[PDB]
Amino acid sequence: MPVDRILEAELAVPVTNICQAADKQLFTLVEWAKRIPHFSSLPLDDQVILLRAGWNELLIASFSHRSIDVRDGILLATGLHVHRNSAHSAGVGAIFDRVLTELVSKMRDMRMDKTELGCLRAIILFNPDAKGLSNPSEVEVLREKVYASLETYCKQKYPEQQGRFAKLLLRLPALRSIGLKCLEHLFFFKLIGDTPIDTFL
Amino acid sequence: MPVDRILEAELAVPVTNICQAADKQLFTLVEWAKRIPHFSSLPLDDQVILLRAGWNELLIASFSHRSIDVRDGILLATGLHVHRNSAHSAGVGAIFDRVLTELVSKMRDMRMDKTELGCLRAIILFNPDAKGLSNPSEVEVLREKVYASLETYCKQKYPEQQGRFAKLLLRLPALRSIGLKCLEHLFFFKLIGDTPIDTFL
Amino acid sequence: MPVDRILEAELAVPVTNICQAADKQLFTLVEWAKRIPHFSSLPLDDQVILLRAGWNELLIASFSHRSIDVRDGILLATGLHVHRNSAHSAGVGAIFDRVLTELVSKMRDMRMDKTELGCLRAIILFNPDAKGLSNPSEVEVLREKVYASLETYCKQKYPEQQGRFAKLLLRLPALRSIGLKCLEHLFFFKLIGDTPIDTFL
Amino acid sequence: MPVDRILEAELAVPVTNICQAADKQLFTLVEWAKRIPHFSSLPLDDQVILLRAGWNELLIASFSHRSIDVRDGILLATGLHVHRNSAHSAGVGAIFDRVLTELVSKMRDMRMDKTELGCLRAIILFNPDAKGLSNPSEVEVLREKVYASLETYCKQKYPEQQGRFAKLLLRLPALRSIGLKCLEHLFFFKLIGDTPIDTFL
Amino acid sequence: MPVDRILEAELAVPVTNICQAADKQLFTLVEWAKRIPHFSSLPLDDQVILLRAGWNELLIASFSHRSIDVRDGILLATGLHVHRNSAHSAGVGAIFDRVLTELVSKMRDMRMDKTELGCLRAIILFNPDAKGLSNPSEVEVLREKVYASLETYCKQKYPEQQGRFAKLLLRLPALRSIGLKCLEHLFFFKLIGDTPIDTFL
Amino acid sequence: MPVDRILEAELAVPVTNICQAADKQLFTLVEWAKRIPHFSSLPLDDQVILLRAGWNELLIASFSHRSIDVRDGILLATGLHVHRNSAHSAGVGAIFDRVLTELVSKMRDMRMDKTELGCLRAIILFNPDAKGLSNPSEVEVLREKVYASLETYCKQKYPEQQGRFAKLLLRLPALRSIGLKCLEHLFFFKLIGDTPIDTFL
Amino acid sequence: MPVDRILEAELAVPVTNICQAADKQLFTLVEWAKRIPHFSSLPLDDQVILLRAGWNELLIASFSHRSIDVRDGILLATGLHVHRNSAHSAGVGAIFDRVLTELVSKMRDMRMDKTELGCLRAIILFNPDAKGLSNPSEVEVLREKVYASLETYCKQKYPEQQGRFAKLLLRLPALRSIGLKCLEHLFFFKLIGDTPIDTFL
Amino acid sequence: MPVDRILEAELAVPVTNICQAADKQLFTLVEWAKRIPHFSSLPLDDQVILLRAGWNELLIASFSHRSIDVRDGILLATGLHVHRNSAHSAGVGAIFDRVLTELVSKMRDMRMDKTELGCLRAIILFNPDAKGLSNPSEVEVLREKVYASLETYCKQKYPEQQGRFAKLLLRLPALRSIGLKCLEHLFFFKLIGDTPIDTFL
Ligand SMILES: Cc1cc2c(cc1C1(c3ccc(C(=O)O)cn3)CC1)C(C)(C)CCC2(C)C
Ligand SMILES: Cc1cc2c(cc1C1(c3ccc(C(=O)O)cn3)CC1)C(C)(C)CCC2(C)C
Ligand SMILES: Cc1cc2c(cc1C1(c3ccc(C(=O)O)cn3)CC1)C(C)(C)CCC2(C)C
Ligand SMILES: Cc1cc2c(cc1C1(c3ccc(C(=O)O)cn3)CC1)C(C)(C)CCC2(C)C
Ligand SMILES: Cc1cc2c(cc1C1(c3ccc(C(=O)O)cn3)CC1)C(C)(C)CCC2(C)C
Ligand SMILES: Cc1cc2c(cc1C1(c3ccc(C(=O)O)cn3)CC1)C(C)(C)CCC2(C)C
Ligand SMILES: Cc1cc2c(cc1C1(c3ccc(C(=O)O)cn3)CC1)C(C)(C)CCC2(C)C
Ligand SMILES: Cc1cc2c(cc1C1(c3ccc(C(=O)O)cn3)CC1)C(C)(C)CCC2(C)C
Ligand SMILES: [Cl-]
Ligand SMILES: [Cl-]
Ligand SMILES: [Cl-]
Ligand SMILES: [Cl-]
Ligand code: NI
Ligand code: NI
Ligand code: NI
Ligand code: NI
Ligand code: NI
Ligand code: NI
Ligand code: NI
Ligand code: NI
Repeated sequence: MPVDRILEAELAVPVTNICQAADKQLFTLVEWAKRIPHFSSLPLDDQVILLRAGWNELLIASFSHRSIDVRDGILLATGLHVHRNSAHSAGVGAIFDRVLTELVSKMRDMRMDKTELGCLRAIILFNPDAKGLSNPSEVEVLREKVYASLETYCKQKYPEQQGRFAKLLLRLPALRSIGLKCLEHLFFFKLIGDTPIDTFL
Repeated sequence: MPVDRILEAELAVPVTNICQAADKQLFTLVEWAKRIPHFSSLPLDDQVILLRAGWNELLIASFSHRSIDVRDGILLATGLHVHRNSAHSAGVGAIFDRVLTELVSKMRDMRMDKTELGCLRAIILFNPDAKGLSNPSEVEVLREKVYASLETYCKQKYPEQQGRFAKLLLRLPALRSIGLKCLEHLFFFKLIGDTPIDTFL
Repeated sequence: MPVDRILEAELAVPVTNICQAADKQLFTLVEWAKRIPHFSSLPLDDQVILLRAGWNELLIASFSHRSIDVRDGILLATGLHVHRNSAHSAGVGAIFDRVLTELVSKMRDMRMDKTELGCLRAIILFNPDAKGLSNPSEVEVLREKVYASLETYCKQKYPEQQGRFAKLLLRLPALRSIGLKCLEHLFFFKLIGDTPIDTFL
Repeated sequence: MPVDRILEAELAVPVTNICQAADKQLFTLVEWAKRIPHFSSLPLDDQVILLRAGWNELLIASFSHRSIDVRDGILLATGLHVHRNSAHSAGVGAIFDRVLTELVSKMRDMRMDKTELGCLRAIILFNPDAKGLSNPSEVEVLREKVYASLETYCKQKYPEQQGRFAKLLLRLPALRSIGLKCLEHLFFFKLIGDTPIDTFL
Repeated sequence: MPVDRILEAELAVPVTNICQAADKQLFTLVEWAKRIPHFSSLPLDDQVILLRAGWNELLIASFSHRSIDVRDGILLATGLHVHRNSAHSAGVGAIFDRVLTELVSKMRDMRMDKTELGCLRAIILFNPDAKGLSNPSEVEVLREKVYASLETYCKQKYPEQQGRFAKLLLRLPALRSIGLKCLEHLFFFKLIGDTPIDTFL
Repeated sequence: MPVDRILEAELAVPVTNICQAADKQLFTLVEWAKRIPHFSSLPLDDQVILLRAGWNELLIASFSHRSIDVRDGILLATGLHVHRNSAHSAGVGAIFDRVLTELVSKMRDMRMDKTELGCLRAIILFNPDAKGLSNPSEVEVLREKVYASLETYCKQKYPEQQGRFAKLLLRLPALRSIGLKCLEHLFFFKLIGDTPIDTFL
Repeated sequence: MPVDRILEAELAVPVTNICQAADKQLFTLVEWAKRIPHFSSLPLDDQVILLRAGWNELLIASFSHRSIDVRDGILLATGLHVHRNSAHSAGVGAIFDRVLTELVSKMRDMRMDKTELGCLRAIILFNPDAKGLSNPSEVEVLREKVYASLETYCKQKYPEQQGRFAKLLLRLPALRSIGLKCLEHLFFFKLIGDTPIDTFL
Repeated sequence: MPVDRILEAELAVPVTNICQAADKQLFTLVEWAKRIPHFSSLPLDDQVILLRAGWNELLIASFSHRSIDVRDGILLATGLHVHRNSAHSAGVGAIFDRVLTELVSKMRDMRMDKTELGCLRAIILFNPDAKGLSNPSEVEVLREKVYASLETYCKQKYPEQQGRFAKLLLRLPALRSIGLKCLEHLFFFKLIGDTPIDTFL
């Protein structure tokens, strides 16, 4: 798990606008995955499963980081902005605030670099809890390798900050909850979309 | 639009089982699209849009054809079978019958070849009605090229059958309706999945 | 299956206003059907079935064509207009746009004539996928006759445009989807009509 | 408004089976209406409106009468039977009992003839309460003519039975309520039809 | 069934306001019933059943008649008025219009007297279709007596108007439908009452 | 407030069966109320209001007491029984158990007499919290008179039991909750009654 | 069961604001309970059960009393106010009025002291109807002790008012109903909270 | 922030059974919190907020660990067992499997000790993402202290296992998701509880 090969993979890459943005990102997510050290060696079936389970947390981590320099807002993969106001107006205010508060702003205060982001992603990607994996222990092994390199990296680049490694990992539960919330809102809009119901709201 | 280029793209590639099957197929759908003659030259944004709008009709056409030699059933991209009985038992009986009646059996009686399938796919892929396309006329142009080559092909290989070209095109509306129905059932199961409600049925 | 006999059948003939319009059209739909070449020879039971399955696509095609010269709007069978604005205000904006974009405007650019419209209708009428038909192959035969005459007609009147026949057929899937959408909205309004709920919206 | 001409109009003509039955009957309802004395002279718009408002009461009166000689059941316009048992099993037990109790059996005890049935129908057809009629007073006039001839007829053929005329009219409110109930069940089945929900039931 | 004893019984007697009004009327409905000729002789159980089945049609007939001299409105048993405007604003516009159009205005044009009203009431009261009556034939007999006296009365007081009797009876189906509608709205308001839901609307 | 006047008023008087039972009881509830000391002197409007707010608690108290000698069951005002088993089978098990546990059995252990029951009733009847009362303090005054006589009575007949008066009053909150629950179940059954949904359970 | 020990337990201690207020109060509710005379001696299991069943009535009684000197409003345990206006604006108007009318204002007119409040609380706490109590009679015994001391206290401090004891107890049913209502609204807000639905309202 | 004091706090302490179990645990949760090093020094308001946000994850971690020696099941705080079978039968199968798979079994394979459990708990308790905290940075500081001691402890007791610390933290996202799922099921059961709906299930 050379952390360098991971950083390389990263570099290698309102509701209507946000969903199209997510789309653009999904269009090349398999490409990104294929760049992570041993992902390609996992059974093809284990690969789809890992991606199916982590796609939105992954994306939520990507756009969050990319938005570190946006004034109370998010920077879509599409180039457009979405600010706290539009989000509230669109009915996705509460979760949008979680994004800024729990992910964006906190990734900004730590000055979380790409290498670190990629790792967190790589980690969420190698999720042993993914249902139906052929060999879970295998997957487990690949993630402990990632956070091993990751902890090392953090010790090298940020020796003054000894608790950064943990601190980084502690952003994963926030990505977990936000993600579940994301999918819930996604259902809703998908359910009321293009029906007179939507015109209402 | 060389029809051979298309055929090459094709060759290049119960509810829980069916969804995992669809997943496996989505994992490489972009790859398939990238093999169609001029798809890659369309703006990236127009590419995601075309795929978002045609993914399930596309997949429904693929598994339908692949199932031509299955006794009252479907042959998943996963290798497993799903027969009319399991489908009814799973609550997806009515649409499952549409698949066999309107797509599978009719693709079987015509002895619809891969070249022809790929074209129909290529056609659904180049859908000018896709919302948000930058250059729609451009997309329109690419599909009329596909069905031009397609009609030619049909004239060459099946001269005795002069109405086959139309006959082929007339399977598209069935894919349209079945597809919409598919997504509806997909919502439902996605909606009650992993909830005590699912235990109920 | 002379195309002339079909053209003669054609010639032979906001939500509250739209529904009353649809009504006026249903009042004589059987008459129109009875004018199509061999429709009357099909078992009576097969006749009701064909009409039950195609009534709204049929009507949607009729009013769409009739609206070719309306500024961003639809020309009801009642003489009244309904413009993009009223539709959005009424909550049927999204589908109304599909009508104008996918049907009206595209029928207008092609300068789709009555003879061609009638055929498309005749074709949707002879739908072999109609559930419960006694003799499906019989119905299949009648539609391939229609599109045979239709392709011929298109070759005669528009020799310069060799792809027009296909192009015409490719409007059927749009009528399929729009139609299903239509029925869905119809349920909704039928469900909240004359109830305090409708007042609230 | 001769009762004879009415009688002539009449003579002139489980849930899946019942609905197809209703369909068969709708296929020629306009024909039946066109045979009633002055219906054809009413504005075309007033004609559609009258049929839209009375179609199911009308049909419910037709099949009820037709079922006078059926053992605890209904005789569909399709020839098939539906017995109290199938109806209960299908979830339409309560209203089905109203049909037999309030309409069928009571039409059977009175030995209600076709002439009388036709009139009741003609009466429901000329409904001044129909929303949107151009000239309601005109419609009102046509119905009082019908029940005028009807009362006369009843005095002629059944002199010993002086209260029969009223007795007949008093079956109209039962047709009204049953009809509204019918449409409600119709929504429900149309709403859960061909969806996994249906399979559950 | 002396019609006089009936008239005697009659003489003997916005949503929040309307319901309290209905209440006031229910408080003495048994009293009114007890005044109808043979009602008291029917088994006590048959009496509750008749009242349970006819209470709202009865009341709807009472307030409708009482409102004959109100400008586009209803005169509650409470003395207060409710005009077409408040009703629409309250979400009960559609049914409120049926009341005025189908009942009030039509009772006004005929100059329907109390004696006639009472009879219609007495008639709805003696409803043989009431579920669970011990002796229905008995009830049937009492209603044919009422409309016998009623027809006689109409012949005496209004000899020039020979069709008035029928005309009167023909208002019963309108009371039937309006009544069912009434109960439906009643459920709704009872369902959303005193919940933040109501504050909304 | 003579307690004897009250006792005199009292003496003066599965889901389908239970509701018909409640009906029988409502048929004469006004009569019972009119027998309570000063109820008749309250404005008529205040009378309907008190009855509207207390009808089910009142009835629930009546049938509960009447059921003191029933083996795990309730004795309807109709003479029929309903036992813990039928209730559970009917879906009203939980509340039915509250009736037996909180009301019946506890009224049985205390050997709660009619005089005491009537009072509790009289008390619930004179409810100052009833919304819309003209003179609330007046109503308040009448209930404190009732429980004054009540406490006296309890001191006279049961001198050994000094806490019985309180104990009696402490059964009112149980009648309050059970009552609200009752109305809720009543909505539900009223909501799915006579619909295929009811056939379902 | 000295009333003094209870008074000492008491002394010992817009929707978003109200819920946080309730929270603050729950944070120390067990502490309060542990201060009531024999509560701690009851099986631990019986203790949780009593608190689970009475927590909101208890809290509702606490904040109501604490609000005796607030102009048409409530004084949260948080120090903040919530006035009749904010409540209506928040959709909790109806129940909020019940609080002021049935609890606050009435506790204010009686000049209900802390000792008396505590008792009422202690009483609701020792609720024998609590489902699953191991020894119910035990609990029953503890509440009759409370209202025994309470009645005594009321006789001592307020000899001129002999009906005060009853009067106090008669506030319990109002706390029962208001409480059930409270929980219902609580579900609703908990159900639509942080969802686009809450935004819309 | 000595891990010892944490360990000491820990030591210091089917759906109907599970909820009563959760209850028993809530009854003393504040006590447990008060034992964590600096929790008591945080503003009282910050204390309630932290507990409100972490109560179920906390409990879910407690019962999970406690269940390490249960054959395919959970060991309630009540002493009772709940096995995979009862859970599925109760409709909570899917989440129950997540508990065993993601928490129980994985806590069992690592041989996760109490000291480590307590820490994870202490960590979830000091959640800076808790909405409405007065001083979040303060809370953040307390959690980094906990995982600092925790990492140290893990290095001391398990020197051969260098990745255990991370491995432990990586169980937090699973607790997050499971927790959200838990609350969702909790709503559902609370919503259909004690209603005929419950009896159906
Ligand atoms: C689709 C989607 C929808 C939403 C969100 C996130 C996404 C995701 C995503 C990921 C990446 C990008 C991008 O890079 O531009 C855009 N979107 C899919 C996770 C949040 C959380 C903002 C709440 C608002 C809604 C509308 C519910
Ligand atoms: C996901 C999906 C779900 C369903 C269907 C089709 C798919 C699709 C798909 C595509 C490809 C493959 C494959 O290659 O095996 C399998 N499935 C996505 C279109 C049908 C229509 C069978 C109805 C039953 C349900 C369960 C609703
Ligand atoms: C009833 C109906 C309702 C609607 C539509 C079409 C019809 C149909 C129809 C048929 C014929 C005519 C006419 O001749 O004027 C008009 N309408 C029945 C198909 C569209 C698609 C406009 C979406 C808006 C809604 C309100 C959902
Ligand atoms: C469509 C329809 C559906 C239903 C009914 C009646 C009809 C109607 C009808 C009319 C005519 C014929 C016939 O001639 O055979 C049959 N049915 C339309 C009125 C009843 C009342 C039986 C309740 C059961 C359901 C399933 C709800
Ligand atoms: C309760 C009730 C509610 C409603 C109506 C009628 C009544 C009834 C009634 C009868 C008599 C009186 C009176 O004499 O004042 C008042 N109300 C019960 C029939 C109509 C139809 C106006 C629709 C509006 C709503 C609010 C649905
Ligand atoms: C109508 C009603 C329905 C129900 C109940 C009580 C009544 C009431 C009542 C009053 C009196 C009598 C009688 O005298 O026999 C019978 N019932 C109206 C209060 C309980 C609580 C048993 C729950 C079961 C359901 C079906 C929900
Ligand atoms: C949570 C809660 C919500 C609500 C209420 C009461 C509470 C409770 C409570 C307890 C204590 C305190 C306090 O000390 O300030 C405040 N509130 C929990 C009972 C009322 C009745 C005001 C209706 C409005 C809603 C929003 C439904
Ligand atoms: C209340 C609750 C309900 C449920 C669960 C967990 C709890 C919680 C809990 C905590 C502690 C204990 C105990 O110590 O025995 C038991 N349960 C509250 C988290 C799971 C996850 C099993 C899903 C099944 C349902 C029924 C939805
Ligand atoms: Cl911007
Ligand atoms: Cl048969
Ligand atoms: Cl006025
Ligand atoms: Cl066990
Ligand atoms: Ni910006
Ligand atoms: Ni097979
Ligand atoms: Ni115009
Ligand atoms: Ni038969
Ligand atoms: Ni007025
Ligand atoms: Ni018995
Ligand atoms: Ni204030
Ligand atoms: Ni066990």
